Amino acid sequence: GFDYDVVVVGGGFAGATAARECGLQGYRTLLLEARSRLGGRTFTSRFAGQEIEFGGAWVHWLQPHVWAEMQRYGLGVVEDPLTNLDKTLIMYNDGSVESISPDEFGKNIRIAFEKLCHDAWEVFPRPHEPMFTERARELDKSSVLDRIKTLGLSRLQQAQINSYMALYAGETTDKFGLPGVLKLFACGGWNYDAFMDTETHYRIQGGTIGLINAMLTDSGAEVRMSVPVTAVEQVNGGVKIKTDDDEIITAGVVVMTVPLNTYKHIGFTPALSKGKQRFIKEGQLSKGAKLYVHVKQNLGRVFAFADEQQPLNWVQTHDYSDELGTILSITIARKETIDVNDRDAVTREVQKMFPGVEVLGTAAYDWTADPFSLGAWAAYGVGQLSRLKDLQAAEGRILFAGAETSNGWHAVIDGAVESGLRAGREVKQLLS
Ligand SMILES: Cc1cc2nc3c(=O)[nH]c(=O)nc-3n(C[C@H](O)[C@H](O)[C@H](O)COP(=O)(O)OP(=O)(O)OC[C@H]3O[C@@H](n4cnc5c(N)ncnc54)[C@H](O)[C@@H]3O)c2cc1C
Ligand SMILES: CN1CCC[C@H]1c1cccnc1
Repeated sequence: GFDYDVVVVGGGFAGATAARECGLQGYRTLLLEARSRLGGRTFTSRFAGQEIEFGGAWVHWLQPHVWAEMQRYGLGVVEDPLTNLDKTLIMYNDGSVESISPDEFGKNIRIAFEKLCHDAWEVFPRPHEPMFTERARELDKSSVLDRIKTLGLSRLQQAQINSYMALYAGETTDKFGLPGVLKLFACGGWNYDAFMDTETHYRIQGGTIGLINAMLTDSGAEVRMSVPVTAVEQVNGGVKIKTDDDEIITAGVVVMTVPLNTYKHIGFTPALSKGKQRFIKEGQLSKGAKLYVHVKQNLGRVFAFADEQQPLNWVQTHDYSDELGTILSITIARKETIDVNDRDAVTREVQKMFPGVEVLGTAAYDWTADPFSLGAWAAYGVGQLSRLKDLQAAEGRILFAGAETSNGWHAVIDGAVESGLRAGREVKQLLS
């Protein structure tokens, strides 16, 4: 008799949902978390006196799985105001910064987006079966820049949507797969307004950590923190999991939910399938990071795009007041473009967009540097989505979940919740 029935690896949303599924089944469930905190690529902290989100935290009811979880646990929405900006700006790869006044900005970006996903519906009638139509399979041969070039856009709108998709790719759009973007838009209802409503509009009452804690308290599982898994060995119709302090924990099955980019630091015995190995060594493309700045001046509601060779690719105002000053929430698609390491560099680069600003405070998360994320959100490279199956397939008594392994909203929390549900299904399968 092994130590536990099931061992979940990773205290993210995927792992939390899997642990809940298997605990409600009455299995002896243990969850191991490398970091000293739960939530994984979601993390609520505080800066300059207020609550902030260094990772994922915005959800929507058009996302079925996490919304069902919120319903089950009674978690309401918290709406961030995103109405009538005071200044919308677009910075180009050459450093040019032009202030467009909102409505024109918004409608030209709508044009660029809709023409980018012109064939979304036909290519993806079933967003949850990404490669149902094989025309999506053939489009996975293409980049998103490949179609951006063939859509004949404005220079303004080309810059807009290319910075958008560089954010979504955590990379340069030349490496960004096309079918992933099209499928994500499909899941959103093939509609620009509805899909955009699921961007940075609604957060979870009590926070992503609130939902994580609800799921974990419910599951009844044992949660160990600051316990990294370094190796897994399938033996004896079960599995042995090795921690970084060389302790062995036996289980009937293990559900791996740690990000793809980190699989390279876990040794599997015997070796995983060849497609799984290829995926593990490729990983995914996103190299983003989160950054909050706080400057003396009040700049009101503000939004700003920046294309892929500028650093502060996504910028919006978190809060504003004549006395407090201004707080800038910012997402960077690639950490090699700006090192939030440097308050000098952050001040320089934000002054390039809001000339004459006094930087009071800085707070940053470099997800690319974190050993247990080695990247940000899921972002498929060219040709990856079409073989997603290899990453999903269970290998013996080893089950694989995680946002990157989901079929629907792969680039956000919902993908992780769906991963966990599927993992629980497979666990029930192999333990009944
Ligand atoms: C800046 C940013 C903004 C985002 N915005 C949103 C958003 O607004 N809305 C949204 O829905 N999603 C958003 N996303 C996506 C989102 O936060 C993630 O997709 C989601 O958390 C995926 O969860 P996961 O379980 O699949 O993986 P993770 O949450 O990363 O879970 C992996 C866990 O495994 C652990 N781990 C790794 N290696 C080991 C090991 N060897 N042993 C033990 N444990 C290990 C890690 O510590 C981590 O806790 C955002 C992400 C980022 C980074
Ligand atoms: C949650 N999204 C998934 C793709 C990129 C990420 C995102 C969206 C908006 C602002 N910052 C990050």
